[PDB]
Amino acid sequence: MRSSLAPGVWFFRAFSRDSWFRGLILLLTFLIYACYHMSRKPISIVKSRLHQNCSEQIKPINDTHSLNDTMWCSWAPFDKDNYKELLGGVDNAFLIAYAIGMFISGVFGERLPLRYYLSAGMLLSGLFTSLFGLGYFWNIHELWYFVVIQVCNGLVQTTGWPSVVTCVGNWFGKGKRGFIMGIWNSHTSVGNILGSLIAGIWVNGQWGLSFIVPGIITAVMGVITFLFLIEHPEDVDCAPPQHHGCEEPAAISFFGALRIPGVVEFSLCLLFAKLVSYTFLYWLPLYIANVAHFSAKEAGDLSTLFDVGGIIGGIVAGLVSDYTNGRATTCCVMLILAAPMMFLYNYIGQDGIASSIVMLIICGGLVNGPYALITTAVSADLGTHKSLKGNAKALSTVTAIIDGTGSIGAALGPLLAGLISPTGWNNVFYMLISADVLACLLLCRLVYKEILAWKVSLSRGSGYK
Amino acid sequence: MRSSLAPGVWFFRAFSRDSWFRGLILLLTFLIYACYHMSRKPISIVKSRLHQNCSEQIKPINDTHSLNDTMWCSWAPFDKDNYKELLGGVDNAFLIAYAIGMFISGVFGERLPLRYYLSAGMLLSGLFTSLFGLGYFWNIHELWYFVVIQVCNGLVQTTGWPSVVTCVGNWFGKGKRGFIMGIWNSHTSVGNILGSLIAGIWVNGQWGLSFIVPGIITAVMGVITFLFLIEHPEDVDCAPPQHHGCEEPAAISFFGALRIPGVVEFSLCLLFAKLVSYTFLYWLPLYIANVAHFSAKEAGDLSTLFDVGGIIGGIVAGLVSDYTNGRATTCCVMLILAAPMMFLYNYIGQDGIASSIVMLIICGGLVNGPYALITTAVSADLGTHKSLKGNAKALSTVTAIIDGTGSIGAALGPLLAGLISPTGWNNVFYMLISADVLACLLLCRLVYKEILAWKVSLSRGSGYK
Repeated sequence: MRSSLAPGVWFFRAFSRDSWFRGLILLLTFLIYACYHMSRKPISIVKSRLHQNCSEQIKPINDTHSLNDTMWCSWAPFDKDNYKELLGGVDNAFLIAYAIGMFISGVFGERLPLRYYLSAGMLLSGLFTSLFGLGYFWNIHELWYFVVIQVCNGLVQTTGWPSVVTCVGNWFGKGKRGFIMGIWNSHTSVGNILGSLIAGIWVNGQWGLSFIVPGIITAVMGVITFLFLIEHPEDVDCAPPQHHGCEEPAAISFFGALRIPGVVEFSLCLLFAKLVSYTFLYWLPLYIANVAHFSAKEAGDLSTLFDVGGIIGGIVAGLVSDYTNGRATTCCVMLILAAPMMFLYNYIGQDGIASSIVMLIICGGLVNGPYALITTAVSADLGTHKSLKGNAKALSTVTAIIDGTGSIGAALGPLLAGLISPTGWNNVFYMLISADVLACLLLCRLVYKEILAWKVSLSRGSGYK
Repeated sequence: MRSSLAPGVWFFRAFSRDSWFRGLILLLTFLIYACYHMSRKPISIVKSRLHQNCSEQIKPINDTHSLNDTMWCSWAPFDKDNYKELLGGVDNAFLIAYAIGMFISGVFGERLPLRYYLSAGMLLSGLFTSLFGLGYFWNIHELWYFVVIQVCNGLVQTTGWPSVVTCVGNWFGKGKRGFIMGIWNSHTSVGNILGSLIAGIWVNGQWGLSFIVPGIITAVMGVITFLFLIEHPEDVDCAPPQHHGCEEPAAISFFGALRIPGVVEFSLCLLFAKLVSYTFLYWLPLYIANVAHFSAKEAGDLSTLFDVGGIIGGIVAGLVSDYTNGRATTCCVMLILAAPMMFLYNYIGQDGIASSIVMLIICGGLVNGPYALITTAVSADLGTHKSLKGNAKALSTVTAIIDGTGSIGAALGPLLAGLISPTGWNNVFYMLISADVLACLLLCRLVYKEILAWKVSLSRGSGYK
């Protein structure tokens, strides 16, 4: 009667139909790739329980029998002195088989329909984590069952990341890409926290129901992504995106995607940054133990503040790389200006709580900014490069190459950290410094290119059409 | 690529724009009137705690001092022997002032803009329950504070029900009204359960935070109803409803709404059904105590199964009243066939658990079916009667009359149940039987009318235009 329109409906009216499905696809492929990081965690928490020093344990009525072993308490293929030398046998049977699958199970994303290929992966990840969980209810005590699962569970969870920036690549253009897909990259830090929290419930008590419940959540999300994944903007008659600058294009060959002018240098740079991010997080508890004399209940908060700094860095490196028309030169500067900050953290870390946090957030925002910006912005940019000439299709091969060359370094992390550990606890830091200096060396051709690319438009004095 | 549209989007495409805002307004005015039943409960749970027999209580170091009173344990204006005779002084200071407000604070719904009138009530209900809750944090121990709140809290929570079937009246026609607004009437049973569950948390411990949290939830919902309540279908240019069978109409007078041909008989029938529904629920624990010798932990489930039977009855009486073109003749039959079922429950109740539930669900579905169908179907029907001739507006005066004449009987429930209780515990049952026989007597004119209304169309042999 005597009212105009309520301000909520007058606010939601202004967003046109263009900006509604483009807001749908972010909210959908945010949960789709958050469930993978939810279902990847719980081998990290159950790493602590499966071996216990049960000379300090309640109920010694399980036949100690003149000081025998830890058979009655710990799990039986992880009971003896090789528990540290077999857990590494388990997890390396994932990180290897995930970095071989990423080069191949992105190539199938070029050919198959994308929605079926995504749902037939999210209905198998939640089956294979669950079949890892089916050891407690059947009392399986052989080591060979617990490694042929995490191999077959490492060919399935490939299918996320080549088929998540394939959906987002088909809708968005060269608008504010580094900012949208920088805010959007909060899933790799909102997945870890919910993984550590949900799998933290059933740790002690009975541990079989710490894997099966994320394996149910992932396969439940695997059919909401079956019922609602609109791939192309023309299938529901929206507007097609910008120019990223008849017959539908068929495919691309794998070797034909290597000749794109950025895909080699933007991958053997990124292998030397995931290795830095693993080396630092492996090094930091061994640093704060023997020097800082610091409470270990807050180091778990430190290893979360590092990824919160990563969230901040994934947007700070995005805005600047948008408004300066160059993205390799942002990553090179934020890698060069990172090593004095980590050297200063090594020199100044003697404070307990106060000066540590502010020196740790900055080190979190300078080695996970340029890890984000090369796998969420230029990976959706080199795939839409002008040299494809429109008569091809390559967005799930460039992403596949960049992420597989990323995860090979994550596989070679523990294969080197345990090699220089007995020869000193400080060689790790020098390997970190060498890898971070070498990281801003592969980009040198692209930095040399983009300096001239700036100076062309500068020396013309606003050169235009 | 090689996929058609996903079945979720192909399912949601078929519902046109007509059936989207009409699905919005149910989901909105379901929560709007669920929050009132959420914020009406917690005087029921704290009725038990404020008086305690603390001769059976831990910590007697609060100066018993040669067997003194219950001063140290119970609350101070509810400590002596008159605790039963003052709690009734509190709650009757609500149910009276709610049944005087309903005749007047629906009439303001005719004049004011509806969205502002609803939000200025839901931002005061959550203030007045909260100011009832501000006694624990200030240690208020006078009886007169705890009755001038529940009077002023009983003029505010009037504004729900005349302004909830005013929104739903403007959208829906004579379609499947008795079925939609019968499924929709599940809020008066989904509110009670969440009220008993949320207020059940902070009972013992500290009880001040059992009122303030529902008073925060209601005033938070009071602005979501500010931002999103589209009243008329023409304000967002939808289709106007059916014919319920220029200048916008101004108003109606209060005495002018009484001359509608149903509004008198459909209210002094309903006062004699809420009284039946209160008398039965007051009578049933006194029945199962002295005869059945039954566990009192399941009587709380019995008093919920009665309202679940009410949910079933509110739909079973709706379908039949739609497909027989007569609604008073459904209520009369379901009231006449109710008293033999309650008499049979009185004669057969000696079983412990087995035969009691099936005889209680039926008694739940025959005295809360015809309480729903007269306040959610014919109240949105007599207001849209043909005798208004289109040049008036009366939907928040017919609802006001029917619900106020309903709640006067709920006020006269406890004003009579405590009057025949000392003269026997079985006079309550005879008062129930007398009221239920008298309930199907006020409808007799309308039953006599609708029998002829059927026989006109019957004796013509498919008489039509």
